[PDB]
Formats: sequence, structure tokens, C-alpha cells
Amino acid sequence: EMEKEFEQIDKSGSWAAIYQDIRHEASDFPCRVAKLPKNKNRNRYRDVSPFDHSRIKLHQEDNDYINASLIKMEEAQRSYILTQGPLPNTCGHFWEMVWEQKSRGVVMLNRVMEKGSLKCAQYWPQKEEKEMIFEDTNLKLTLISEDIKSYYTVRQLELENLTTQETREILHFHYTTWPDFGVPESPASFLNFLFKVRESGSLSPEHGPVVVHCSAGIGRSGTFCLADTCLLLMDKRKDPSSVDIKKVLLEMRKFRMGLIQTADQLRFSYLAVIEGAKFIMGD
Ligand SMILES: [Mg+2]
Repeated sequence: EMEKEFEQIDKSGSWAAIYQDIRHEASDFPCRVAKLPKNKNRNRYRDVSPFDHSRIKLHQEDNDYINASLIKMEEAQRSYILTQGPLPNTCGHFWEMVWEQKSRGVVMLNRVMEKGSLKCAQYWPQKEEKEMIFEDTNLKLTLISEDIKSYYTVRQLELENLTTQETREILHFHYTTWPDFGVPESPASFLNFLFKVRESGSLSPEHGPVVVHCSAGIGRSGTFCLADTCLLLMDKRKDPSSVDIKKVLLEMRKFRMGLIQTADQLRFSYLAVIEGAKFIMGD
């Protein structure tokens, strides 16, 4: 069981040590498309790049590049797209990816401004009557409704392909209370948010993969996917304590580098999975 594993690491304060073994053992694959000079302004951070083998391609002839990775968890029957927070010049590419991949939900785990700097472009409309048009990709985005809660906001958006005049409804799930420094003190509001995403149908296989992002698309975003997949595998398996968080995380790191950025985030992920196990074992 991992509940016991948690107490050992915490008793000996050896989280930084666990985290380093994960770093040394993580996969490394080429990211040649990301490092081409023509793509330098499509990357928010120089050291965070999608692997070539799992990167999402835009259906543009000119330049198909977006900093986004497909994470495929075969046993759990879950797929996720992890991406960076859009930049002023990639908002249109972001929504084009959502359209092309048939995603139903976008999960945002950061605020537009944190620590006094901009972490993400404001890529969705703030008022019903002021829609946004992305001229480069021929997409129109309208805010339909907005439900603000204490720890998160859910928005219904309408995405219209101006070329085909088709429209889809997209749900935007915005976790607004992640602290500027460190990790939340309790996983309760995080787990509540995760179960609301689940309940919406956005993670379900009838739809394209959910789009998940924070600023770099690896830290908070990694925590979200790791917790979801681990909890799903506990539902599925004959022996729920056969789920090894560390193994699951290394499998996900084959698809995008750097998932889980700090030892603090690793500890938090254990905590969320352990607490979430209470509700998945029928309570
Ligand atoms: Mg108003």
C-alpha cells in the first residue's frame, strides 16, 4: 500500500530524494521540431518542449507546431493533451487545436497573473456581448455563461468554425485558488474540482482528449493527470494497492518532459490520490 509508503518518506523527510530518482530515471526523447528557429516564438519557456513523437500537430500547411503533448494512458483508457498557457500570438493556434482534436473541456490550473507577472494570455471572453475572433485560424469564441465558485469557475463557451459555420460547446474549468508559492494545504478542493471535471463528461472517450494547462503545462497540469489516472486504475484493478504512483508518473513522462516540477508537488499528488481513494472504495 502507498499510504504506508507516504508515512515512511514523510517520517524521514526524504521527498527530495524520491523526486531525484524520478528525475534521473525519466525518459529523454528528441524535441527537434520545438527547437527550430521558426518556432522560437511559439514556446513560452526555452527549457519546456514537447517530444517529437507525442507532440500535437496543427492541421496547417505552413507551420504545424504547437507546444502541446498527447499523453496516452492505455490501461486507464484516458488521454490528455498537456499544453502551455497560450501566448499572445498562439491563442488562435490553441483554439484551432481544441477544434481539430474534438476536445470538450479545457482545464486551466493557473491565474493569468501570478507573482506579479503574466503566466498566460487572456484567451477567452470576459463578457457575453464581447466575443473574440481569431483571424489567423478563422474561429469565433463566445462566452455563454459563467459560474463562479469559491475555489473554481466553470464557463460554457461556444466555438464556431467560421469556415464551416459549425459550432461546438466547450467547457472551461478554471481552478483559481492554487497558491502563488507551494501547493494547497489540503487536497480537498483539488479533488472536488477533479470530480466536477469528471462529472461533465469531458474526460470520456466519446470526446477528444481534454486540454490541460498551467503556465508551462508540466507542474500543476502533471498533478491533475497523475491523480486522475491513478484513481481510475484503482477502480479498475483487482488489487487497488497495486497502483504505484512513481511508476505511473514515469510512464506519463515518456510523453511529456518534466511532469511534476517539485518534491512538494510529488507529495501533494500522493496526498490527493490517498484521500481520493476514500471515495473510490465506496465511501
Ligand atoms: Mg455583464
